[PDB]
Amino acid sequence: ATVQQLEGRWRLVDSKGFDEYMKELGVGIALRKMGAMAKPDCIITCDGKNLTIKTESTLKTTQFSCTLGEKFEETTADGRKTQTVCNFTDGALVQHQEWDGKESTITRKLKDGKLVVECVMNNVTCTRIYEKVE
Ligand SMILES: O=C(O)c1c(N2CCCCC2)nc2ccc(Cl)cc2c1-c1ccccc1
Ligand SMILES: O=C(O)c1c(N2CCCCC2)nc2ccc(Cl)cc2c1-c1ccccc1
Repeated sequence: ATVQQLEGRWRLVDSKGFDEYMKELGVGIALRKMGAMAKPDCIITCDGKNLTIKTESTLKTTQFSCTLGEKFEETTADGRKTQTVCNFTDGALVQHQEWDGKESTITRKLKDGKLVVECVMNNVTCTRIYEKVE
């Protein structure tokens, strides 16, 4: 497994736990209603240790870029400014966000040709499945 195997455009086809995860994050209702109903594409690109992840939908588009293994300031969809690190480890992209004494982990992996995105904060979990599209 390589980080390059995660590259491309992926379309959300299933989500579980996402509203609960946003509630744990303390996201307000206007942002939570957008996320319950947006069906974004995720575009992952990686040039060596450079990674970009863009999330696109008519409702909301976000994008960050980083160097694998380096701490950086990520502005999240809900407007947090986190210290984030992304690494490709044990066949998954692992993203750890820290802010205000809090932490959340986001993983992205290839399973059965699908992109499986999992999030957690304080044992509140979500799983989002995306299918590879042109
Ligand atoms: O899908 C997301 O990127 C994603 C997200 N992710 C889920 C994927 C894993 C990392 C956290 N976390 C969020 C937290 C708060 C809010 Cl308001 C939106 C998101 C979105 C998001 C959803 C729809 C359109 C654009 C962005
Ligand atoms: O109708 C809503 O539930 C509702 C809503 N409010 C907030 C609370 C009470 C009722 C309406 N607030 C929102 C805020 C942001 C966005 Cl993107 C959508 C909504 C919708 C909504 C609109 C269309 C389809 C489904 C839901």
